[PDB]
Amino acid sequence: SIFIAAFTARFLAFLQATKAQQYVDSYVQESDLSEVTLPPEIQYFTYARDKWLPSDPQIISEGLYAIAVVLSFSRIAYILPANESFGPLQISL
Amino acid sequence: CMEKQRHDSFSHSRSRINAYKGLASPAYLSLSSEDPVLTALELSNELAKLANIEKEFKNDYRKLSMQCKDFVVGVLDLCRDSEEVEAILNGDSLSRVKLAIKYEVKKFVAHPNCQQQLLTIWYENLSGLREQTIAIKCLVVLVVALGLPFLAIGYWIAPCSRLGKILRSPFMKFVAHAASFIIFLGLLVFNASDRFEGITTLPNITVTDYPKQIFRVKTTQFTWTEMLIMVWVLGMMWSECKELWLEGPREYILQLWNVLDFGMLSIFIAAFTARFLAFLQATKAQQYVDSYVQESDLSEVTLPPEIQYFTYARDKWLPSDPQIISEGLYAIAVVLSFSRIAYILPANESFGPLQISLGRTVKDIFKFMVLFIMVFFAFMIGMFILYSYYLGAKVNAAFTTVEESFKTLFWSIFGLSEVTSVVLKYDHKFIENIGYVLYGIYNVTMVVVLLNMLIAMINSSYDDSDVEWKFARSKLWLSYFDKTLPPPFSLVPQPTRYQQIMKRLIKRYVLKAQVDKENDEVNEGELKEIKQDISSL
Amino acid sequence: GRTVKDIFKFMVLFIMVFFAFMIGMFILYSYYLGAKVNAAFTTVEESFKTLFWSIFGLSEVTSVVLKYDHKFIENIGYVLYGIYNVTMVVVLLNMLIAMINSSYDDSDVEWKFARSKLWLSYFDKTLPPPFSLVPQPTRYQQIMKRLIKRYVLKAQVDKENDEVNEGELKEIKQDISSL
Amino acid sequence: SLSRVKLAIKYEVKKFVAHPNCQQQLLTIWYENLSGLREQTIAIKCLVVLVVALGLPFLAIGYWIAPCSRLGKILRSPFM
Ligand SMILES: CC(C)CCC[C@@H](C)[C@H]1CC[C@H]2[C@@H]3CC=C4C[C@@H](OC(=O)CCC(=O)O)CC[C@]4(C)[C@H]3CC[C@]12C
Ligand SMILES: CC(C)CCC[C@@H](C)[C@H]1CC[C@H]2[C@@H]3CC=C4C[C@@H](OC(=O)CCC(=O)O)CC[C@]4(C)[C@H]3CC[C@]12C
Ligand SMILES: CC(C)CCC[C@@H](C)[C@H]1CC[C@H]2[C@@H]3CC=C4C[C@@H](OC(=O)CCC(=O)O)CC[C@]4(C)[C@H]3CC[C@]12C
Ligand SMILES: CC(C)CCC[C@@H](C)[C@H]1CC[C@H]2[C@@H]3CC=C4C[C@@H](OC(=O)CCC(=O)O)CC[C@]4(C)[C@H]3CC[C@]12C
Ligand SMILES: [Zn+2]
Repeated sequence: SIFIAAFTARFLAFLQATKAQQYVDSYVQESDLSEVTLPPEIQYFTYARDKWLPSDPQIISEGLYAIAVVLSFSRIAYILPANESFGPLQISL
Repeated sequence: CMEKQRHDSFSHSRSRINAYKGLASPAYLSLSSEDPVLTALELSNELAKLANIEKEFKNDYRKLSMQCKDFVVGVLDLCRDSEEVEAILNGDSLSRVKLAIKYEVKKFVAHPNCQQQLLTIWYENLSGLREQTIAIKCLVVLVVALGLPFLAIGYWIAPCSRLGKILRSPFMKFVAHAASFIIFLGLLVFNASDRFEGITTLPNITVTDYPKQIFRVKTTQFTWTEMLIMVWVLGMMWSECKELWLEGPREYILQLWNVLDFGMLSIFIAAFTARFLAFLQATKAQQYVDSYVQESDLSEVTLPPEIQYFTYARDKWLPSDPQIISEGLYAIAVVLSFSRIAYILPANESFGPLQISLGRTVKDIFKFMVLFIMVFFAFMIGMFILYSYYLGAKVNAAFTTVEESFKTLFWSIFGLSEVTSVVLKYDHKFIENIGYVLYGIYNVTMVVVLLNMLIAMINSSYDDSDVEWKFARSKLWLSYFDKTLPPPFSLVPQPTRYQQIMKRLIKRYVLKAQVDKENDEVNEGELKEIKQDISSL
Repeated sequence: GRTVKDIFKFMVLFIMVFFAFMIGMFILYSYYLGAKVNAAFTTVEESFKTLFWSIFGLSEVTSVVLKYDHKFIENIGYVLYGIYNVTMVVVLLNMLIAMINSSYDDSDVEWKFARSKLWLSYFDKTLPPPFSLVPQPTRYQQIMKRLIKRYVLKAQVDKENDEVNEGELKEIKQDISSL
Repeated sequence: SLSRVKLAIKYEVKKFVAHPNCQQQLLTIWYENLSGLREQTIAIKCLVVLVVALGLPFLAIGYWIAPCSRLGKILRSPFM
């Protein structure tokens, strides 16, 4: 559920970003987007990591993703019983 | 065997166990064939190998091998004469003692009947040196170490001399090797002399004896003691190769301690191979300056860019210079060099059993070390992933790279790392607070694994302690029985009389075993006899 | 006191491992006296200081970094120092385990023997050190014989009380053989 | 089907499951369709894990034809 929560936030960020991408090509016509003064909502997605909101879906995604990777290696507990040397070692743990 | 294996394999294993239980019976062992102690030792070894192979009835085969070991030690124990002891320790050179060491029969080697035969061989040609205090023997080691070269040249005339017999004794061989090793460690310490109180000049300054020379030739030349260390290292490397050829490459890598020792000398060779390479290039530039450019002082000369490189100081040296490769490998070797005391500490009485407990815990740590690695690698990857996108945003570059994540997590085990590695300069609390949660989870986990490691080792601990040290020291003794000079000085080029003793001892074992069986059955046997008397009358 | 005696044996071992890295670490960094940020392993006296306080964790981990771009020297310093730290934990853990095993009314009698030595020093030291500057067999042989008879009797009694069944069964068998 | 072994696991009768009479019946089921792989060293089994990991996709597509194939029986063993 943490892993799903990591990618659900990631997928949500994809929908909004391509929405702003669909806006720029549709209405504002220029060779370079930098010289354009975009609408404040559309111009938000042109910002870097510095200007991102604290509760951005991508930030929610990255933290949940890292937690999942920490828990992912906890699945070795399903395999260590078979090993003879590491078998009883796990039981005491 | 295949037909028996096809159906009812459980009964097949049960039959094999029963047959070996019959073979490993003390009664059958004693009455089965001549020389039952050798038969018992071989059968015990076979049972131990089968216990390794089966991995299902391991306790049964360990019990049977224990029965064989008990029979061997019991047959040895009943000896009351030295001739019986000699016959048991070697059949028709300690033949049986060496074969018992190979088969891990520790109670046989450590038995008081067996030890007293080894000490007489060990302390040969010198009787009064066994009664000396440890300080006097320490004084002897100091005396031998100081006067080692003087007696070495006298070894050529030693075979005619009386003092050669004293030198050739196993204890004087051990003293020679212990004194020789002290000398080698002294050489490394003495090779670091004049830097005990620091270097005298800063690395930014180039100092040369005469202006025409190149600076690198001054630094890369071999001093007299450093040539003496290479000869010491070459002698040890020659000895290792000879043992490798005789024993074979497969058996050589089997011992983990042997792998540790061989790599140590290969490190030392790797240290001086890089050092020698730097000497060749430096003198090449030295040969260039005197040959072509003619001046009184080399400083005023604008040299070719290749030749002018070797005139630089430590500052301008390349990162992968052969001398830098040499220095790091050399330091590693010195750390491993003091690990050779493990060959000498078994002899010491006070430090003997101390070492045995040290080795036992190290074996357990490797198992936890693998577990420590798995938990370590979990957060190492986990923490590295989270912070890899805040390389410039983080105040401290701790988890920015996978190499950096390994460093900060390892030193956290010893508490040498900071807790401010999980804070950001951006206003992203979700990323930062999750970093606290994971790092706090990691720290509690390593304590749990360390605490579990401490508890498991204590349980693994439990005259069993005493006999295991005497078995380790006995292996040390037997290496010197049949290695004359130290490695530095090694470069110069009707039944029988036996079958009567065995029969007498085996009769004694059968009698005592029957006596101890019937002495435990005095009441049961007597009550049956009187009942038959009542039935008769 | 009992643990202190054991520590001395490990203290010698602690010294041998300590002196191994003390010489090993000192050799590596003695040529970067000015290049190192912290003069930790520049001298053999300095190498003894930084390694000793590491046992109590009072020393830094930045003692193995250089201001020169020589990673081979620096990374080897990390490897040795990390190897040293794991080793001292192993020796300390082994020290803790060995002491626990060495522990085992034996505990009670050993204290009373130590206190009894303290008592007997005062039986036959009058004033404190500050104030000390001013200047037929026998009646015995009857008791011993009576006690030794008691010991032989009880030892025979305890031996025969443990052998009541064995002795009785032998006597009845002789009766059967007689008749 | 080990009717009583499963019922003993549920009821925590550890000495019944771990008895040498009981274990040897389980290992024969575990190491089925491959006899020589029980006698291999742990490194060889580690090599087998490395071999299987690298060639896992190639044998996966062969599982459709495996029921007719002999190598499908090896794949379907509990150890594999
Ligand atoms: C049995 C299975 C299907 C349970 C799976 C549960 C998830 C489908 C739910 C539970 C918690 C939910 C998450 C709670 C927190 C967030 C943060 C949220 O971030 C924001 O939208 C705020 C920023 C913004 O968009 O303005 C994005 C949705 C997400 C991932 C939610 C997505 C849907 C989640 C993962
Ligand atoms: C690069 C490494 C140092 C980082 C950590 C990786 C480990 C967490 C992974 C990688 C390979 C894995 C190993 C691959 C091989 C096996 C075989 C398997 O054990 C057995 O062979 C069972 C015994 C049997 O077959 O009868 C599972 C444990 C183990 C050691 C695995 C344990 C987890 C390991 C060590
Ligand atoms: C059984 C015995 C004989 C094994 C001994 C192995 C050595 C002879 C080999 C193994 C690794 C080799 C070393 C690998 C690394 C280096 C670094 C290398 O440094 C460089 O030459 C790069 C810098 C430069 O010269 O431009 C010098 C050779 C050296 C010491 C090699 C020398 C030869 C070594 C020590
Ligand atoms: C300057 C010191 C404090 C730094 C560390 C040096 C030690 C690692 C070396 C130097 C002298 C060595 C000792 C010299 C004398 C001996 C005799 C020898 O032990 C025996 O006497 C064996 C018993 C016997 O002879 O029957 C080997 C251990 C020991 C203590 C050596 C152990 C290793 C020692 C202490
Ligand atoms: Zn056969």
